[PDB]
Amino acid sequence: AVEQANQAKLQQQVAMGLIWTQQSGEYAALAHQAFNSAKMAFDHAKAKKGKKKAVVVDLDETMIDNSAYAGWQVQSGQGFSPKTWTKWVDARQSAAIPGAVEFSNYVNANGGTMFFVSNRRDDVEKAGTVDDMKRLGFTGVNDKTLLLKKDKSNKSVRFKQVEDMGYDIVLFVGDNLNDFGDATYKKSNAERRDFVAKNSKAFGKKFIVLPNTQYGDWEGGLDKNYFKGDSQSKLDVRAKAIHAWDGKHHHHH
Amino acid sequence: NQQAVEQANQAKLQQQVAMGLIWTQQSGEYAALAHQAFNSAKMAFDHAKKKAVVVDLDETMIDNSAYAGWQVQSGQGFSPKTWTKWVDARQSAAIPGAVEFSNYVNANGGTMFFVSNRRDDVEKAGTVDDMKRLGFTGVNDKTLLLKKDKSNKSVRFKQVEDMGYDIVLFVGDNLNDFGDATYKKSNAERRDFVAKNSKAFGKKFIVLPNTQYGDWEGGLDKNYFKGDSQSKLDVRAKAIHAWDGK
Repeated sequence: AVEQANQAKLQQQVAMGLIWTQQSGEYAALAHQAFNSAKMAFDHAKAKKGKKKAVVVDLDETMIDNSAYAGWQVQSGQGFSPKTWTKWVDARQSAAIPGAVEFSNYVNANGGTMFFVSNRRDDVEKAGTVDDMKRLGFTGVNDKTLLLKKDKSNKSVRFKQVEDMGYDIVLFVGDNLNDFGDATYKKSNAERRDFVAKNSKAFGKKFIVLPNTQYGDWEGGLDKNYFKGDSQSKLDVRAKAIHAWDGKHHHHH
Repeated sequence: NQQAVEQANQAKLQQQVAMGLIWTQQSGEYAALAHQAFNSAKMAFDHAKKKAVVVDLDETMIDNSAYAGWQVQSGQGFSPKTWTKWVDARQSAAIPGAVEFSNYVNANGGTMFFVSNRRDDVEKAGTVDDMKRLGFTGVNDKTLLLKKDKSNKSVRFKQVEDMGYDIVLFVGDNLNDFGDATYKKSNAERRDFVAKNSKAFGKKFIVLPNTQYGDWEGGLDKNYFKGDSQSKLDVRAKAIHAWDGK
């Protein structure tokens, strides 16, 4: 009873970010800004001698738009679960992020190969993923280039798989810092910020970022045991995460 | 009673921004997006052929997220009175990359102009002090164009040009920061502007994320700010598109 009321409370907190993502011209413009940068970076990159030129991207909230699942969460008050996420994947309703299809198709048509390394499940989420990408017009999605999740959520193993196929990964695109390598994997937000500061020049050059205000490993990054707590535990952790002005508060008749 | 009802609803309106504010304040992702923007801007500036760069301040070069945090905690919505108190509290922070970019422009053949909707009359002093503290060079009576009678920036922009400048680059978190084309328009219209100008972004128009506030809020409905908090909740609810779960 209480736990479900709190779970619903957890979903309501994403509503403004979600509205901004679904409705703002600002979000669409950040998407294009990302892909304009990616195109420029790609055009200027050279693959190592003897290597094939590759670009690696994430799918969810990078090339593909699952914001309708987040909407379902807000409305239903239910948190994420593997079972309902698979159901969403199967409803085959993903949209294209602005700029994504053009960039991806540009790469495959202009001297490079796109790889789609994603944490949708290779075991029950491939079918739906393949159908939506075909519908949206992404070229070059096959057994070679679509690397879905097996046993690990970190992407280094899959990235190395791509390289071992004879490719030089010249560019990485994503909404999660883990989409740029394992450096940030399972780290706290403060640590992930450190990684950013130390690599500040890389972004918009080798690492291309898309905004995702609904979910991600910045959520896990809030506390080492964030997901081991119940919904009240999560609410407390979230509240603690905010920094607030004191308000600058004498008066009487 | 009405008072309690409005208070509960205003609090509800603030709870809805929590995750975006947390993302903004905590995520490495947000910081990387700021650097992506400022890296893009440096490149664009270096290439552009007197040279000026126009930028917004709040949520572009300086970080007022502590004010949004105060809103969430106190359940209070925005008001001009408390905003001015925040500006006077002189606690604004630098957005990542912002100081380096701005000082880079000013020391490398360009002039920075800061066109901002902080009020010229009562928010200039706090603005000047925070920018000196953060290390922003070149902030003066000529380069700091604060708000007078109008929220749109096309008039201040033109003032820049009439001083004999070519504005080669615009930076901002609000589409209005790129000219009046989006001013007072719906989100749908603003999104069409984006599509029609898609190739501009990261080249002449540099975007910073702001999921806390903006004219994307007003763009939800022509009478968004005419209604009470309950009506805002309804508009906000209606703005979300949702999988049916089946």
